[PDB]
Amino acid sequence: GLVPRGSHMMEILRGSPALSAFRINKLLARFQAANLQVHNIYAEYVHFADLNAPLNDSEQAQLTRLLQYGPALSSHTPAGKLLLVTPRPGTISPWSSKATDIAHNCGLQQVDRLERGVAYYIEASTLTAEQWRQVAAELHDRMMETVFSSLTDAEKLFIHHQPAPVSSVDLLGEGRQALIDANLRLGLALAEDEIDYLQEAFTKLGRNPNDIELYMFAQANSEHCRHKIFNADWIIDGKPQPKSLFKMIKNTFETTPDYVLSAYKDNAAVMEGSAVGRYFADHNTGRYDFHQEPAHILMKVETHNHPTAISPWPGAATGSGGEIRDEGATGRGAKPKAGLVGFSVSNLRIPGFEQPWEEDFGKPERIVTALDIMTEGPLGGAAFNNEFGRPALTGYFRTYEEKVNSHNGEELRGYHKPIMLAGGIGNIRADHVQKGEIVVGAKLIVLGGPAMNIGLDFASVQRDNPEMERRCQEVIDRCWQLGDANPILFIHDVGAGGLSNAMPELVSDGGRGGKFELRDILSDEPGMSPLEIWCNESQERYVLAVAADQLPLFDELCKRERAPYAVIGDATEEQHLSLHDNHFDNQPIDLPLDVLLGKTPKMTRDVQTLKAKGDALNRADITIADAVKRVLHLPTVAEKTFLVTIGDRTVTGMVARDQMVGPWQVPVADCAVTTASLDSYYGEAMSIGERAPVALLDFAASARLAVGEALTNIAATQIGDIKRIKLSANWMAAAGHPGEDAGLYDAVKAVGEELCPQLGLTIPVGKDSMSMKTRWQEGNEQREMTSPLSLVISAFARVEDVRHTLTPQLSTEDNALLLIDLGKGHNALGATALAQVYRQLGDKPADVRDVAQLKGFYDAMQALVAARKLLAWHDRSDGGLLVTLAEMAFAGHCGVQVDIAALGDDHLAALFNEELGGVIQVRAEDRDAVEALLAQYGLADCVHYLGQALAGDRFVITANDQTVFSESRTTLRVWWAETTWQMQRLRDNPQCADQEHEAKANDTDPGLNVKLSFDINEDIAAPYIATGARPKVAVLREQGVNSHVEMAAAFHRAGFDAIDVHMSDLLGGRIGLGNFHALVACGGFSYGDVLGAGEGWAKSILFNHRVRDEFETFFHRPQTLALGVCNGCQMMSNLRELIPGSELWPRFVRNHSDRFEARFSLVEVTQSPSLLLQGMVGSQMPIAVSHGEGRVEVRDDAHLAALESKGLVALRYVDNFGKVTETYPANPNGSPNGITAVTTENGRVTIMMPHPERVFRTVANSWHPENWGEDSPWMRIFRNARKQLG
Ligand SMILES: Nc1ncnc2c1ncn2[C@@H]1O[C@H](COP(=O)(O)OP(=O)(O)O)[C@@H](O)[C@H]1O
Ligand SMILES: [Mg+2]
Ligand SMILES: [Mg+2]
Ligand SMILES: [Mg+2]
Repeated sequence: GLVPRGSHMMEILRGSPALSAFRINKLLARFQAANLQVHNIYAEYVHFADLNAPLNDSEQAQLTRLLQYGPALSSHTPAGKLLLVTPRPGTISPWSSKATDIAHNCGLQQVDRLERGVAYYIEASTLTAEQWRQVAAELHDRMMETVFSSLTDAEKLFIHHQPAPVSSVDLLGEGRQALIDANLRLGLALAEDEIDYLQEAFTKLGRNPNDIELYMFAQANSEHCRHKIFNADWIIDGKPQPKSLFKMIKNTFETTPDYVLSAYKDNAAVMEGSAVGRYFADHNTGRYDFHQEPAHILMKVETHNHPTAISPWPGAATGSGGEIRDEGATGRGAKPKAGLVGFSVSNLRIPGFEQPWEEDFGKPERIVTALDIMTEGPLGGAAFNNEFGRPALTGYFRTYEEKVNSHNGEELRGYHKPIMLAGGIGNIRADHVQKGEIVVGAKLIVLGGPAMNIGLDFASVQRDNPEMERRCQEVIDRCWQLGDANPILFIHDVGAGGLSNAMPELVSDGGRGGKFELRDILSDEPGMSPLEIWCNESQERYVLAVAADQLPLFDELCKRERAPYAVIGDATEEQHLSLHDNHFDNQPIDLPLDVLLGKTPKMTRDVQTLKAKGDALNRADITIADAVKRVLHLPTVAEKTFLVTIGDRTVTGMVARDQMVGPWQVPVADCAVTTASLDSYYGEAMSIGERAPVALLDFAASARLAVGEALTNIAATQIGDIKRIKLSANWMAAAGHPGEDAGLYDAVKAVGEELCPQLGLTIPVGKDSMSMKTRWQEGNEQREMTSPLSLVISAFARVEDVRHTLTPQLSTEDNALLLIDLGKGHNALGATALAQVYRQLGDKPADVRDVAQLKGFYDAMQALVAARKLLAWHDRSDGGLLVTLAEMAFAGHCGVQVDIAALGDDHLAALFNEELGGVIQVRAEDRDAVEALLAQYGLADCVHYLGQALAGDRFVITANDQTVFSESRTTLRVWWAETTWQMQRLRDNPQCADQEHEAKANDTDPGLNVKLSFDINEDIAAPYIATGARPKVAVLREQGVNSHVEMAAAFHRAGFDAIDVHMSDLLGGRIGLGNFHALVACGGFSYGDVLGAGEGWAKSILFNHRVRDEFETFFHRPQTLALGVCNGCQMMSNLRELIPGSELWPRFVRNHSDRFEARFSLVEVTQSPSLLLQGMVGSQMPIAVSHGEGRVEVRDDAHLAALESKGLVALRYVDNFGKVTETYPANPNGSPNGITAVTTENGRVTIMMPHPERVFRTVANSWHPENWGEDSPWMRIFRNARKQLG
């Protein structure tokens, strides 16, 4: 391709088949059911290259080779109608940014931009023009993509547009009527008092406002930005209120300032951590050292509700992406550690799996369904968390949509506009918690990706480029790692409002002003107006202030990490903001700072209280037996595997407690626990409390239950003082809707003035979304879908001992199951899982019955966690005591024999109430002392003995001589799994979804088990470490690598001197491989896996003659070792032509499941010449798996038979039974003969997909036997490396 494109050339290069077997079969099945007779369909990826200069033969062959990737699926000769799906014109895709990155790092600077599209070849025959639009409609996303009829039509994606001029609003010429026209035209949605201020301010300044100044003002004075509702004065029932909603949340800090370092001063909150060894690479030596200093914990939770309703993937991705920015931009620089994902939607209504409570109430044409949000949403959120490298450790998922009789009578209550919750923790240094002072003349920089026209359904469609944020994070990292030499004076994140809010906020919080230059900002689309360059909500951008003489240091750091930066302005003494344009010689902005932060009348909400009545439960169709079946089928209660395994849970190697529990990997962990470092047992803990449907009956109860559930979910961890637990209050409501407003005040008062100050719980952070409703026309009537007052409390805490955390995993040993019913026998059935499941709302809901007992409960729980008196713990949340005992039996793979006689005469209420508390398991001999301890905290009238956990499959609930409920634990396990099975069927490979489900039906599954061939505690590297001689290992990384710090910590424990070797360090000629005898290619998402996972990394070595030679000399040397875990396994398997004895090596392509697999799979060490696996052969241990492209692919059977004969296989996936299996998920990728590790003939180079570096510590394993020391068996790989070098 060299078809006419201005001064540039557009090149058409073919690619591999885009869709695999089942995807094509699903498309054909989707066409049939729409009366579109399509015989066959074939999809093919096709690349488009915009070249600025010419391309020679060597360079042409190099471009063709970069674009050869993915699964080697059989290609078809194009036949039928061509339908090309490319992104919408004027839009650059995340693929395009990352693929072009590779071209530039491979020496092909002639390439301006690289875009991909999917060519569909439809053999349908005889379809009217209408039916063709229907076919095209099913092949693209109307919000992001467009359909073309020719491959040459893709020229529209690269059009050069002339920079648009600044428009002026003629206030001085047309009057106030010019601002009324601008408020309508530009879409500023300002109030009357706001337009009044804008009239006066510009009459004072005596000039016409530019469209840019007006748009900036709108973004700065929107309700969300200024937090109008939260700062507003209130009048409840004709009675004026003393405090505001924000001031009531601040009361929790005034009554409990304990352990808080920063609150309401940043875009996150900081609390006290522990003095642990912070591990990183020294700025001078390049060596990774342990820095013994206080590692303080930071936290923040965000929402991105409306964007998720329009486009799920971007809404969820940028939701976690903006939150990751809030964390990194805390103080003078911080580092994100772990994260939490949350969701609330309407009824799923899965085709062929409709539930008895689900009814179609319609939905706006403009928004997407609850099911589409649950397919594409979790994937987008996980895509960011996976590609950036932060583990998604805990969370919630709730479904609600019903014609309920609430506060405003009978109406539809649900979430058509969902709650997309994204949050997490991070670590920060003590001298970086506080924001530094901005000096006059401080250079104001924009760290991050080149802007595009994103924030202006269409304008609600976002963009996620997570590798860009990794690079940005690595710059923030090198900065706080410099100690007191940290260049960053002040750092703020970019988000709502774009640069128009971020910059005037950076200087304002510093007390300074600022002079900018529009042409110094990095732009990816030239045609933008000054309005668009400054007000666009483009992602992965940060704003920062750095001293003038610290600029050469910032440049050196950014270029080495490949993170784009641009100095756009200077900080000024005078409180004034100004933007300059060098292209037009004018000044787009010229305003005093107060003119922007300009106030008008403070909001006053004079509201009335409304209260629901709601009748008692109609128990006609309710039988305890059907109630159990119906409850376990409610998405809120049901297994959450489809939300857990799609997101990384093992990165940083600091993960102690992930969602998956026990040998059976059941996702029932109540909270998430991470270790503070890689050298301690101190840590962080995360939990979520939320009970939104209760706000339909009692507003104050739902709020209190959210604080209560967060506390009960956190209770199994060794925290100590309750004042150590810090809360985050995210409020979701529909402000204006009858009764919600007055009910928001009572809910904020209930937690802010009453419950939290009484327990000692601080709320140092929060956020608000105040328009949770959707309106549309159904027939001729208007329908509304209003959300309940949804409070999502996220509890954060410092851990004293990571090892002492309890899980729902029951022990079959002599035991006693004791229930702590904090509900005091109230047994409330209103607004429960049971009620919803039977299309009802109920009578009276659950609540914190006694404040002193909820505190007493926690203190008692802590007393038992420290004294090691508990065997297991699980709290009562959704679906009551039944679901708690069921989920405990699922995790323990055992039986339960309980008696609920002393729990009232109402058995349905005793089993299904969502009151606080739960079930603790103790040793039989310890029953008396534990009851006595629980009595010391005044909980004797709450503690009821239930029964015991028995070995078996029987789940029995009795009441004296009578049998209340008896069923097979496996039947309940499978029923509870049915929702995730169905979600994986429509999203992943149905073959894989079915195999995962059908393995749960086998009660004979022994779970993950261990077989060891060597001594796990024998440190064979000890005589070597004792000499003091520490050999150096090149811990290799490319832009987008995240699993390198723990890889360095693994070799360090073995006795190595781990050094940070970036690819830029080799390409820039700073570091050479000659001084090394050991190299390790690390894991991550280099280039966001674009152009094939690990292919861009390998080709930047291969095409660069100097670096290519540097690597070949390394592998060809007699005494060198090399490791390639994940990503780096994919990189090294693409470097075959450089490594000796790697002729028979396979490739690692997309998983058979077509999904990212974050598993804890069981492998076995097979006989291979591998020098890193010596002494380990025959062993069977669980390993950390986190990959989406790890399937071993051979060219034919000759390649596989030859690989097996040469004996190059090191690790194979085995099921829990012990045999080599190709069944999912025991084998997560679908690799032939279970391969995930191969080696060379000499055995010096070994590549593997699993992560031994993320699990080198026993506490870092999701499951491990209760006798294992500090080291896991995987610590031997690194020690074998030390003994081999001598
Ligand atoms: N959206 C999500 N993303 C990741 N994990 C989730 C999500 N939703 C739920 N989980 C996990 O599934 C498990 C059970 O969830 P759930 O029963 O709703 O929590 P709870 O224990 O408070 O009742 C937990 O381990 C939780 O962290
Ligand atoms: Mg919950
Ligand atoms: Mg729970
Ligand atoms: Mg639950």
